[PDB]
Amino acid sequence: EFNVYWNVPTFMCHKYGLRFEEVSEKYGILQNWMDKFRGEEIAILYDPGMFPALLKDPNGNVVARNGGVPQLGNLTKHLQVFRDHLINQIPDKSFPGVGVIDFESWRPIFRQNWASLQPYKKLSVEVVRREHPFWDDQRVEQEAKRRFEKYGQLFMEETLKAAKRMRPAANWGYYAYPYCYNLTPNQPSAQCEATTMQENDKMSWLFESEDVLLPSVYLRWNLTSGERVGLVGGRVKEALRIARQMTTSRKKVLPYYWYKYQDRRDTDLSRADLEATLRKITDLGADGFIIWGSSDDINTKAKCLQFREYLNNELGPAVKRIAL
Repeated sequence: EFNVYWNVPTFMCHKYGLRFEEVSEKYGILQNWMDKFRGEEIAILYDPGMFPALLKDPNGNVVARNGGVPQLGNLTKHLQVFRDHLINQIPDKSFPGVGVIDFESWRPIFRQNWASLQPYKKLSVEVVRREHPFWDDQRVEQEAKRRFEKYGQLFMEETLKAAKRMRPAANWGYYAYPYCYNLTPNQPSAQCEATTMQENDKMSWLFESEDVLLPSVYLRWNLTSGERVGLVGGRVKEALRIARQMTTSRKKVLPYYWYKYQDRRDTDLSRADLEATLRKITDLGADGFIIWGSSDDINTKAKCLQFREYLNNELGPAVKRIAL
């Protein structure tokens, strides 16, 4: 069984008379009734609740939403807000579709908050130093990490249990987990970075409670063709690796696929890239995939028409010939 799901925000084009009915009527992609964004097939929640995060004004001041770092946050305040969004966002109690929480503020493993997620390591260390002026470096960092990791797990595990409590027939999963960081500066080959693999085995608390693993397999233009296939492949094997060790239930691997090159959004994926990467997903044995898109790529009549053309001349057909 191999299902493809549509999570492109084409509701943005309904005002111009384009309802994308062909997504499911001709290409067999699972689509929410009436092409609504959220429905009985899929629902994505972008930053729901009041997850602790570090934001920046245009002014330039750092705002610490609900603590900034997990260890400083109000869990119960996050969960009431989360439960009230969810009620409105997915009004149907029997929703049996794929439920996706898109939470990207920080990673739950302290080591993984590199590059732009660094402020989360700094801040965590600073809180401890203010508390304990006489502690030495090593003692401080150790305790910062301990704190961030305990409460990072707590915020993630508790939100997922709330989703499951509220909508018990959905298939919940966090967008982008598990990470692999292959073809990256940290891990510059098509293989996942080795410590990430050990960290993913240590994160059984997340993968055991989710129903679906959702690795992001967006391509980059600045990669050879082999590397583009290797980008997707390494990420899906890792999900599958994790998925076959789970023990509470079957786990579905449904990778998140985008039709634009991430480093070159004006360009849609080539037909050559569509076939090789969708064949990789399918040959690896995943349960299907999810096609996503930004509302900024179809936020005008002109763009909606152009996407529609690509849908019918490239993406749809590829999806129908390979995957279905």
